[PDB]
Amino acid sequence: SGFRKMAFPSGKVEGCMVQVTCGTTTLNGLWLDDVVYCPRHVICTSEDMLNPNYEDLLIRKSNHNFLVQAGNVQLRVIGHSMQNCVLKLKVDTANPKTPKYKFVRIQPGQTFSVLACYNGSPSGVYQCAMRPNFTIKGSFLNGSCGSVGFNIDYDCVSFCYMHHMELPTGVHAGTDLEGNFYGPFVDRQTAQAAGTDTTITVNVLAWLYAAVINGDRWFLNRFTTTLNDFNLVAMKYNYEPLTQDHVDILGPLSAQTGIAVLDMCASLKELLQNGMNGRTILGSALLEDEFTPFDVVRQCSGVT
Amino acid sequence: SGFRKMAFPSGKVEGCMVQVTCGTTTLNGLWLDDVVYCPRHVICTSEDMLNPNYEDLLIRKSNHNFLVQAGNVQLRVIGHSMQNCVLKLKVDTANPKTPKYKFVRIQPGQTFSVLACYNGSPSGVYQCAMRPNFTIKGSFLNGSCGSVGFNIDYDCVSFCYMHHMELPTGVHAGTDLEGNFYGPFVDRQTAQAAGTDTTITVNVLAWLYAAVINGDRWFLNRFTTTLNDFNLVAMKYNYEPLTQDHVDILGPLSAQTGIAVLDMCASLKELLQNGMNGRTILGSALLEDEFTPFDVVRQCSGVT
Ligand SMILES: O=C(Nc1nncn1C1CC1)[C@@H]1COc2ccc(Cl)cc21
Ligand SMILES: O=C(Nc1nncn1C1CC1)[C@@H]1COc2ccc(Cl)cc21
Repeated sequence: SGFRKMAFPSGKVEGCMVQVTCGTTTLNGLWLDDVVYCPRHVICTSEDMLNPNYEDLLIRKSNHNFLVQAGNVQLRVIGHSMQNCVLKLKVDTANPKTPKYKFVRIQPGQTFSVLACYNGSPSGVYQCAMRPNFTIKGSFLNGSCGSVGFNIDYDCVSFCYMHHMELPTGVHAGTDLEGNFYGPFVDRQTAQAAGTDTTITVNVLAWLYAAVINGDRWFLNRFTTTLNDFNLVAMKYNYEPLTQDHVDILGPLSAQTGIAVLDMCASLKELLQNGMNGRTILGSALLEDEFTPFDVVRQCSGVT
Repeated sequence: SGFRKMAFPSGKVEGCMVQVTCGTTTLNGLWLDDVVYCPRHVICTSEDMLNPNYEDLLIRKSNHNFLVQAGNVQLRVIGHSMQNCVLKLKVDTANPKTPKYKFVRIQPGQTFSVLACYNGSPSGVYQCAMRPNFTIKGSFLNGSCGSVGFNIDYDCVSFCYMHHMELPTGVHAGTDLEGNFYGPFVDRQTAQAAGTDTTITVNVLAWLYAAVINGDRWFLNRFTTTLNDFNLVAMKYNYEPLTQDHVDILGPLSAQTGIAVLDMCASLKELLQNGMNGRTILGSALLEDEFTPFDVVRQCSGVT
């Protein structure tokens, strides 16, 4: 037993990290097969970031201006192209360490592991959630751009995120592996506000089920509620409205614990209206929303 | 910016995980060079765990009774020995994926990454702290035994922990890589209580410095304190007494932020005596103690 904010083993993704330099700008690239994927702002100087014309900027760049280093060996660039906000640098060698992989665009509320990188080298790994306002609350310094978010299903790595920027607010914005930003953000040094961030209700519910499984039951009450009544409370507290789809996904956890989803919603409701009163749940003094019901089932069953 | 409970990249340790089976018991092993290290309780049946005589039990086992599988290939055992609570299975092949490594016994309050494993396969990675009472608050199911804790210094992996058991309390106990348990625990299915767990004061202080660096400054006050006055408060709140050694380690953070260590102690003091009043620090509603001052400096500078 025990419940932790666990990230996937990062080994398969370490093997794909490269360093991409263009001019005086260095960031991370993702090497899969004979292609290196990196944020297109690698072609800009901080001066260009005010309002870059990426099409015009890329036109003054040749395959030889993109320096791609895999550890200590240089990769030969034989093609370059821009797909949305990412650059695809065709190299002459397929990465020997390319795992089975998919490029997926995740939905808000879903979770993933980020392998933070600097100069193509990994520094750490942590578990994130794509916020409902399409930002992530990461840990990213200068040069962390190009670091990827991913999930793993036995041997296949589903790359879902590539890091691009930190908003003036301190939250992080980025793209899927086709270069489409999650949210309204554009890769420009301009003030961009993220929308109202809501709490991922289904994830909090899943984490409440994980708490019951792990012995923390103090918050369980003698009450129940309806989806409509719960959603009136969730609205007031800027929680995502719970749907029958969310209840359906909570099914395995409801079955494992023997606690009906609406019963757990009534515990959540009392916790929202009354607070924790100085108590903790799974070592936390606030309601955790970065575990999906799939993460809870997975961690509580030891899927490798 | 942004502050996360970050684990080290787990790739170098994934390459060392093997599955060790003895009789009907399966757990994880750590393959470095021509040696596989695993908990000695792999030789026991749950019946034997009541009061095992490991010396007597091991004597009925031959090199051929220890099944060591690395992924899908079988390792040939040519020697077996017991060092304290670990078994060292000499195999005929040196692990091709052995990284530069050290076996280190960490001090309470220090942090490390755990690569949770089942049947020799990795399921996840998370950052832990060795508690002052020598337990860890992990996430470990049946078969997770043999999973290791470690730190990384550029290319060298310092293995510091091997998982052995879950105490009746739900907290975790284990050994260093020489088989010596951290704490008073013995590898036996007997009621073993961990001592009073205290809060790692120097780590909370370091995390308060990380909060200031990342923009969360609400908790900073117009007050100061002395080491003696602070320690009277820390005692009442079951915090570890702060020494001049702890203040010395906090030096880089004090210098980076411009906030004297004793000034930060006075903010901690007011937070202990008054609470957070519904506010958060680095997205947390409680005082975090699982980041050492080295982790804060490291994450805030992007060491790879
Ligand atoms: O934010 C950026 N890098 C970044 N991402 N996480 C952390 N950081 C560094 C702390 C700043 C760069 C700098 O200014 C811009 C503007 C637009 C783009 Cl597309 C990218 C950047
Ligand atoms: O606790 C143990 N495994 C374990 N460690 N983390 C999680 N778990 C499983 C949930 C139980 C085994 C079972 O009983 C004992 C008694 C003594 C030893 Cl040395 C080892 C064990």
